[PDB]
Amino acid sequence: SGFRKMAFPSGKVEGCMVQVTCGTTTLNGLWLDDVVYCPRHVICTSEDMLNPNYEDLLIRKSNHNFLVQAGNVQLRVIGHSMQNCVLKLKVDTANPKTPKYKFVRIQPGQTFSVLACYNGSPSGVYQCAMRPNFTIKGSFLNGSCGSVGFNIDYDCVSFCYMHHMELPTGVHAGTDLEGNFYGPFVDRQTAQAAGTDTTITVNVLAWLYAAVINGDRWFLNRFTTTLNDFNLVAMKYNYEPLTQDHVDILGPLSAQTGIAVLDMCASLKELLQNGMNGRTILGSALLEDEFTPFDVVRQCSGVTFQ
Amino acid sequence: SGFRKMAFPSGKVEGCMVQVTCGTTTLNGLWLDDVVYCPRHVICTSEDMLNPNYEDLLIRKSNHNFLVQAGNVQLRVIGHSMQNCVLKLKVDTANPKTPKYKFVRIQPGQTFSVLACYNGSPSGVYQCAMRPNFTIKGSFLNGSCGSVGFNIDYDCVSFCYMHHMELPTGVHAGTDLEGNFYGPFVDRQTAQAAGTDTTITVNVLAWLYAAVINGDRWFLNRFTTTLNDFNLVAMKYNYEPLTQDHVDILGPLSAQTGIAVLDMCASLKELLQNGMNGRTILGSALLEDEFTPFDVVRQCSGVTFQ
Ligand SMILES: *SC[C@@H](NC(=O)CC[C@H](N)C(=O)O)C(=O)NCC(=O)OC(C)C
Ligand SMILES: *SC[C@@H](NC(=O)CC[C@H](N)C(=O)O)C(=O)NCC(=O)OC(C)C
Repeated sequence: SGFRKMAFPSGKVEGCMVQVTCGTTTLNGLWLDDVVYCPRHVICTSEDMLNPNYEDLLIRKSNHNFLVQAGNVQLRVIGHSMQNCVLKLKVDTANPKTPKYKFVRIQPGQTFSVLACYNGSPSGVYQCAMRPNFTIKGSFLNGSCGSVGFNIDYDCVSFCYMHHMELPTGVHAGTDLEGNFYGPFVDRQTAQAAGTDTTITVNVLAWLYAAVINGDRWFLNRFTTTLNDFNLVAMKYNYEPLTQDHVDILGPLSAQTGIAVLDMCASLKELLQNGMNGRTILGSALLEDEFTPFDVVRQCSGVTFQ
Repeated sequence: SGFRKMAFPSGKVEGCMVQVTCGTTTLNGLWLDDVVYCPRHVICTSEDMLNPNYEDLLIRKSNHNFLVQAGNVQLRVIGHSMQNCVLKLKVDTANPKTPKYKFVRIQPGQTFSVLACYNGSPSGVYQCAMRPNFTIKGSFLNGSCGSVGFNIDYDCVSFCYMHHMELPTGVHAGTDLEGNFYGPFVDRQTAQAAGTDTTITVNVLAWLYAAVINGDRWFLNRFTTTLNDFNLVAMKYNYEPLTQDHVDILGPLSAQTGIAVLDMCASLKELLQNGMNGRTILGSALLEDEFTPFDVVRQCSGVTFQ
């Protein structure tokens, strides 16, 4: 019945986006309860970015130097503080649209939706993964900083990403909502470069199970393998090593399809060595790795939110 | 700075989704002002679907036989009528969350976002195109009928698709909001099968311009061609014929990149004949055709909505 890269409905987060201007820098912030979260580099000019001293740059800032606009209303800033690489701007009015929410730091391989924003206004929504090198492959232009990533489980919004930087290679880096960068990146315009972008093996496997459900089965070979032998072939193709926990997590997909996880590993092996010879799997000629096992289950059964 | 399949923020449409039950059939409807739109096959059982007589099946239905639930509130139905293949259920209260909106019938090759719903609740959001054979390649399971497709231009929601059917081949068919199917499909469970799924040439070209902007340029060959000669090669590869209007529409992308449209056509020709030899363009090993020229411009400049 089809399988698609699908983000969470975004309406909940839309009503949390505001515009933050400090000096001549404008970007997005996240208004939850009576606090606005935003990247601390809002206080930097374009000169300041090669070597910012954030503590020093902050000294010359007062509550009234952060202008925060929701649609066309100014919120009054009644306090502000730096936490790691984010600013938390206390405002005098709780967002009436605040959802049930929490802050989560996700693991590499985990997926989430990004609401890309400019000047506090939503532009669009798409699904990302936290790559193993702790970048993400997004779509962000000047002024997108402060856009967030999230997951939704029923009525509860889990915020896991804030956008801060684009590296020379055009991939993207950012923090959790406590202001800690994912990976080794820093909010400085310097020589920092991403490591090997390895493939999230367990997510590829999840997606092959997804394909089987939806009718693409040509790749279902007639072998099985072992974790150790499969990983010797994953290594050379820059695939993340597959663990027993990963096997466990696929157990549900294994049980719905009747195909043992190691059998699927054998099929994947043969795809890595022999190619797809021009074939397609769910309308991709590449092996997709930004679906989690939970994503597959969700989409193939119809889990809802509100 | 990255390029991604990106849907419109969905919050506006979320607040229009309700649950419609008639008899033992439940699906989604769209509540705008004091009217709820939904697929007329809500009134059919699973037996009724091989050969429904909708006019006859409707005779035994009254306003009180349609139960409409918004979250956990019942709307009172004060009138109902069939329009083509949709029912319009007049309710006694205007949706207070109704956006500025209009109904548009889109052309093949045009793109839109789908908010997939189950039991009146949002499940996720993704971007589709109206294919030239008038199917779409979505993600829809039992109970997703009534989910809608839309575009947003600033504050105005243009609804263009309602989901009704999944064909034996696992692609999807549906109507505009006036209840007219796209293409030759009917709301009957019979032998109807999609035609040739040709590729939307102009959108492929748009996406190559997108790639050039974002750094992927290896395919920029050193030829040019003519519309007529390029189309003789598009034909055999089941590509939609390229017209002058299509050339005109790419004019803006041509001007930003400095690459003439016919030069891009020559590059595409060479890709169709020689393949991608394992290379990638914007992280696809296939030529993508569900971005419009307007989509590219939008995303590469940062157009916002609210
Ligand atoms: S987000 C819903 C919930 N948070 C949790 O307890 C997380 C565990 C599950 N995801 C769940 O039970 O939903 C909650 O009540 N959050 C309220 C809230 O706004 O918390 C903020 C930290 C203030
Ligand atoms: S949707 C905004 C507008 N509709 C138009 O006039 C379409 C042309 C442009 N997209 C635009 O000007 O935005 C409008 O005022 N719609 C109001 C509305 O709800 O209309 C329904 C038909 C009732």
